[PDB]
Amino acid sequence: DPQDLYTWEPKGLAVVDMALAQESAGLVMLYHFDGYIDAGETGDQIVDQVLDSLPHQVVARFDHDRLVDYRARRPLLTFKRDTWSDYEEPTIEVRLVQDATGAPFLFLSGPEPDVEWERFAAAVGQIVERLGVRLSVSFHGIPMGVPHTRPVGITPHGSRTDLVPFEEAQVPGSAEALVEYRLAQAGHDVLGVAAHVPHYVARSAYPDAALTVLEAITAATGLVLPGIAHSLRTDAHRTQTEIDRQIQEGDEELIALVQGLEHQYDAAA
Amino acid sequence: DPQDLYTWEPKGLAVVDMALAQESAGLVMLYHFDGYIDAGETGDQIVDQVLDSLPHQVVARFDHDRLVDYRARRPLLTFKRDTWSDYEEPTIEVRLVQDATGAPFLFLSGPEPDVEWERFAAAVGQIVERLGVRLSVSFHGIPMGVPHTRPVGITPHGSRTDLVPFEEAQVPGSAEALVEYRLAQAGHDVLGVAAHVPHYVARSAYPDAALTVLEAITAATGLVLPGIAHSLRTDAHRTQTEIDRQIQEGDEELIALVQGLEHQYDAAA
Amino acid sequence: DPQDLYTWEPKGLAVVDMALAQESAGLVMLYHFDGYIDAGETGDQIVDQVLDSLPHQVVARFDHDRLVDYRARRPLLTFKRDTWSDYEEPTIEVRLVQDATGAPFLFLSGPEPDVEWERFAAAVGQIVERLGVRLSVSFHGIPMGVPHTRPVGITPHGSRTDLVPFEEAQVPGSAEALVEYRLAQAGHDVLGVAAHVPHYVARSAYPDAALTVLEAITAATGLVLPGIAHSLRTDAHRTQTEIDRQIQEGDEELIALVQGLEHQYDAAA
Ligand SMILES: [Mg+2]
Ligand SMILES: [Mg+2]
Repeated sequence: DPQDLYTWEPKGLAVVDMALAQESAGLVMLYHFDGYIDAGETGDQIVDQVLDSLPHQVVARFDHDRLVDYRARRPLLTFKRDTWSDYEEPTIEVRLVQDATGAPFLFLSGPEPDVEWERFAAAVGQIVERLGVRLSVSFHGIPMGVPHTRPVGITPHGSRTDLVPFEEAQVPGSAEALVEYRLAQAGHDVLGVAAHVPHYVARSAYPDAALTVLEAITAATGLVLPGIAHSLRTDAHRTQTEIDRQIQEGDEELIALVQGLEHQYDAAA
Repeated sequence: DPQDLYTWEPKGLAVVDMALAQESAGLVMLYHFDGYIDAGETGDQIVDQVLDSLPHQVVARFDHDRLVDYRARRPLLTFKRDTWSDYEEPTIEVRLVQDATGAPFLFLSGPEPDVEWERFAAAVGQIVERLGVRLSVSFHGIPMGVPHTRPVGITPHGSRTDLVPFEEAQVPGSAEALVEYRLAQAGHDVLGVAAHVPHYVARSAYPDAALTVLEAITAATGLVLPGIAHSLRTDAHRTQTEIDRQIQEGDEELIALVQGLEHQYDAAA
Repeated sequence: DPQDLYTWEPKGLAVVDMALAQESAGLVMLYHFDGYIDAGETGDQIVDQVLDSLPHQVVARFDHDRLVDYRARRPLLTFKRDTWSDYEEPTIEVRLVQDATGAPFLFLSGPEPDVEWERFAAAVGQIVERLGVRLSVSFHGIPMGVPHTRPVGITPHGSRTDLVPFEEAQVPGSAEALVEYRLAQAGHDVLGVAAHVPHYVARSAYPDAALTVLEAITAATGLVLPGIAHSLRTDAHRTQTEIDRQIQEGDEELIALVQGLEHQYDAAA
């Protein structure tokens, strides 16, 4: 049943098994899918930065042809000349990656599965067990009533909340969330980091939120990612400038919104 | 093939088989899913009232992990502290229930399956056969050009129309409708009851419609449900008061709408 | 795996095998699904005209119960009296058809599969191989900045572009497109014909576009379809009259739109 959902790449698996043999602690796995709420593209930016900047290769491939609804989110063909020249498969993969140090870690990403989340969670549990994963770490942005002119708040959640140095709510499920819940029920350590992203900047990239999340992750896992922190820092500068001019040049109501949210923020702590 | 879609709870099945042994007529099954048009939440109110008020337990469990698209309708996790504390599975179940008398009946409900309706209908046919179901009964609200100030009309439909004491249309299918159609083709008695709900109150609870449907059901099946009829009656009083003040305090056009629909209604019969 | 997705009708298959025995060239297959962009209903009109006008029968039936999301596009039941009298199955079928000559060809149509496009493409490849298909031909409308007062442009694409007597883009995939891409990778000849349909008439029937596409198809395949060309020609006359009166009687901005698009059109070639 759940094992039918994925297959192993021997190269990636050999390299993992050699990391496991040389370090008894085991590996961290980061995971994040594209398809649920992710205010400010906080998780999406991090996924992009990892896969674009760091050396990696596949270790397990999920069967996206069974898991991904193609009419709902239509993968891109490329047209060149006259004919189809290429196709972006909507892959869902566990990759072996190295940080700037050369330290190995795992990274599970692609489109959020549309279906069969219980079987998918159970598959991810077998992968976590087979690859000696010691900690699984999810991350995303949630839109909040907070100002862009104050630092990004975060909500760490899961069983390893202690790694990031009153509340009872119902949240629409996502595949990562159910994966996290099933992993914890099986005894595995989970953390998650949700960035608090200002509602009114939520539907573009908010690099400050990706940066603040990347530094909680890096602080919690011991992974070292200075090039990515730097690129995000740079984007955040450009983005704060753009946001300032928008508010400054807009509506009275929008100005009054930011000041009203600043006041709420400063009055709390 | 269709048997893979569900499994039996032995406790619930034993209790059913003992009901079957003591009454040769067999049982009635009510069924209603969440996911198609149900003006006034007519079916939804009845589902809620049954499952909340009457003693019941599972007899068959469908494989919701195969049948329910999780990204389209995302089941709720609960967050408590710091971490996921619980999860509302999107279950699809045939339950044994007793009315206020202690008379047994079956109740099939949960999210409307998104996929595989032919295999699902055929599974429900095997369940209906194995559990000695004598009558299957669906129920929902359809939005109509009728006034809230006149009684709820109903359209009984199916092979047992006689149980509720000119027309040729194409209707978007729903899982219950295709189940009803396949059951009838296999010789099984089906009724359905559609409440006529005023368009302009259709997108909230319209307890009058649930009440009028509950009393056709109860009259057609011999089931006795006075506590539920009472709670619905009470809600309907509150709801008629709210609607009256809305129309009375709104637009000229809305007042003119209700009077125009009253006139149409009174001129017919 | 892919063979589970369809079954053969022996009658249709015998008649195909006899066509194959009498003509070594093999057959052409046209295919077009309902569910992706098709400006002006260009492909839809052709599908309708073929299936309504020409003698045909099933050769292969796909398992729509696995491939078609029923809640997303709900097949029609028919209500008559009092009860369900009929049901429009959302079939996906390869049909044997004859043109006005009696020349055989194949026609694959129904709702675009929602899921499992890789397995579906591979199934269509086995069907193309088993039925001696020499050319597979897709066709649809794309909305463009062009005037309704100038002829319909077309973009032929695929490996047999030569049959219809600078450009590098990413296009959302559709099932036909991925089928075309997999077929070409397996050595099979594909053509496609996309009609350029004026944006502002795109969301109804634009018979001129179906006609222009039908004549490229007919010219590329050697099929003869004069009755269908005639009906489309007739609709196009009615449609050009309706569009002229709309523009003529509308906004200054809409008049200025058509003239601005005419100017762009005439300045190119
Ligand atoms: Mg969907
Ligand atoms: Mg599916």
